[PDB]
Amino acid sequence: PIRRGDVYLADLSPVQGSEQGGVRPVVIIQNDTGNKYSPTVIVAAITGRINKAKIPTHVEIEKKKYKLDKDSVILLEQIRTLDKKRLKEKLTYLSDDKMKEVDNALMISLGLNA
Amino acid sequence: PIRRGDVYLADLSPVQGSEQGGVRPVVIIQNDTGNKYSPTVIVAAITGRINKAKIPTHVEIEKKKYKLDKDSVILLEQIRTLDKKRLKEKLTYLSDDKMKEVDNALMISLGLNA
DNA sequence: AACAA
DNA sequence: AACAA
Ligand SMILES: [Cl-]
Ligand SMILES: [Cl-]
Repeated sequence: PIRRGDVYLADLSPVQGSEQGGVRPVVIIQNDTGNKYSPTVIVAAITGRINKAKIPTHVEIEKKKYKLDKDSVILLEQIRTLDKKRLKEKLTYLSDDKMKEVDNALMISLGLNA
Repeated sequence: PIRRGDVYLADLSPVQGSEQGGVRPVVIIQNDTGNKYSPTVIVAAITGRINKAKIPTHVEIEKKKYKLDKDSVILLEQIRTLDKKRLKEKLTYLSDDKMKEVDNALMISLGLNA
């Protein structure tokens, strides 16, 4: 089963302009009912560049706690609906506390917090 | 200026699987601070198929009220970060009341309503 | 297992 | 100015 908070490897290419491209981890952010029934999921891109602009839609995840290659950043300004066929290996899954930070960053990203 | 609630024509192709494809209207759902400063926006796809599965992430918009070709549906389960270069003509913009419905549907889509 | 408030 | 809870 695909669950919200799961992290999968996925290929985001091809892309245009400053849409996040390439093969990378992505975190599932769609609700679990959609994750059960739909052929598609919604994800946010993850990157290993810790020197990006300091944007309020960024959430850090630590290499130690998760089975990561390096300290990474979830980009809640870089969100895609992907067909499940794009999802390859499940790499890890985020903690409840970390997902609360993701939820907050999504509220900001999408202007839902008024 | 690109504003949240604006509707633009955009080309979503190429896509994979059941990711929404093709040239179609899209609604800006990213916050207005990002819309000012970022080269990218976040959008939801719009479709003219009023016979889709009845999903709680769907929000109807009426042909009369907006300058539309036909009664349409906003698919809050089909959301993309797009480079602004993808945005062509501004077709219309949604009312405050309609955007409240969009906000609610996004909360559902992304499981933010617990 | 990129670049760009 | 598609298909698929
Ligand atoms: Cl390009
Ligand atoms: Cl395909």
